[PDB]
Amino acid sequence: MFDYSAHPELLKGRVILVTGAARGIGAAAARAYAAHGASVVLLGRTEASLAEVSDQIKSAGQPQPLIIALNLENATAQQYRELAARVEHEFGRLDGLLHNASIIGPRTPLEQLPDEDFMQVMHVNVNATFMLTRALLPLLKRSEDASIAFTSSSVGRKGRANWGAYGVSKFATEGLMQTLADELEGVTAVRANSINPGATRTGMRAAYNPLNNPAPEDIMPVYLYLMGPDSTGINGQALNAQ
Amino acid sequence: GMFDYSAHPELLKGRVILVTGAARGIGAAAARAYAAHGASVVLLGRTEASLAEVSDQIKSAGQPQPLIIALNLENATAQQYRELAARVEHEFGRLDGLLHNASIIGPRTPLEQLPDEDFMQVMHVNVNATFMLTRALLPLLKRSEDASIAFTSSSVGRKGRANWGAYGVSKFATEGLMQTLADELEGVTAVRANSINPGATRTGMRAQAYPDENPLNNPAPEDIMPVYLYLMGPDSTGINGQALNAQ
Ligand SMILES: [Cl-]
Ligand code: NA
Ligand code: NA
Ligand code: NA
Ligand code: NA
Repeated sequence: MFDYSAHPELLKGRVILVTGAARGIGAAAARAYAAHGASVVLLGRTEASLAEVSDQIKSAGQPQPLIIALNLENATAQQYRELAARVEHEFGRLDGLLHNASIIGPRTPLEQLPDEDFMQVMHVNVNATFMLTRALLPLLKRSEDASIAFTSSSVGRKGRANWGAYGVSKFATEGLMQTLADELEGVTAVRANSINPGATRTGMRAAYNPLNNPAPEDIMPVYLYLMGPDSTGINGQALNAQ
Repeated sequence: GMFDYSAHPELLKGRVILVTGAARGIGAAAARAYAAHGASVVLLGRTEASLAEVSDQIKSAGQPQPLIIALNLENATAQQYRELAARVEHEFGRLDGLLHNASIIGPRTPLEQLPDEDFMQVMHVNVNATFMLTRALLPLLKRSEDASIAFTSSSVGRKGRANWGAYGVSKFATEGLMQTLADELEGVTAVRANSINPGATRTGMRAQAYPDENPLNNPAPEDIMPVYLYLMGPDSTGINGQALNAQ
């Protein structure tokens, strides 16, 4: 487990956007970020899907998170632009971006993976991720201390049979993070890094018993770390949660 | 250093090898080298006129008439890839080698300024098309006694660098694709999959990527062929999943 304990006000005055916030790891990140003082912006397919996590953040005592609905599989460049303008309109600032959303697609050998499935996984996991980062980079580059975290996987770092487009999309994600990190270095106050969450007790991981994995809630040290002031200067890193 | 392999003039006798982006540069050099080492070559490129020179060169060296296939990577669908495979199957009944050489660079701007559609088109051409072509040809490659797929990569597909736009990203995906497929092919087929970083060459694509570099600094693509020949011939049987360098 990554070793870091966050102060209850670690992220105060910071605005952080989380994609895939409805369930699983994204949901735990939205909650933990809100619990540590950050104003959180939640991305998901429908308001309905973000209602429970939002009710949780509100029950805990934080103001209604900003909810933005987007179909990552469909969303156009213009939609990401409109999303960024919403964050600008509300906050004038973005300090954090957690790229958590992605789909696995079929787990079949490449020879059997339909072309349309390969394309859709690449679009959701890579294209949408790029378009979202591009739209938000002006806002992040205004911040005094901003952080971008991409989610990867062991199969994004060493290719394994029957992971279809998922492993390939996670390689692409690492290459995107490394490219971005090299552009940000020194000349901006933005950092870019990847997080391998490892095995978690989520619907998504239950892929690959389940009792052997921690709750996503419990893999939050590295997530809190990258979004707060203690990771200033840490850039271009592929890190592990566990 | 230059990959250490010398290829005997009949090294590739008995082999049918498809080369993408065959019209010029590294693709043309590989097509010419494979034919010169005894292979039957299938030339893939955008237009007949673009492929005439390389086809003519191969015929004249006496090697003889290669198969020419036209395809538009930005908009070819499974129908086009299926028909390509059917043509290869009709003529040869198999494929012994597949050199994925075609790719595009896109803009080399910072990511912040990289237009969305340019990013997606680079990803489509360099990755989606490479996958669909691979998938259409795998059954043919599997009919070979000893088959080899080589993906083209780049130093920036292995360690990311500023202002490579979608190009570095696409080559990271390429290495991912190669590794995944190698793991699926290993021990249960006679097909290997590896990647090649060609390094710097004296081509129009290198000049596009480095607008201020003088091409005189770079070797001719025909001089970087040792790894290209190695991977396609029997001396590389059992080499699978590896990220190799031409230079
Ligand atoms: Cl050229
Ligand atoms: Na929810
Ligand atoms: Na199709
Ligand atoms: Na383009
Ligand atoms: Na196909």
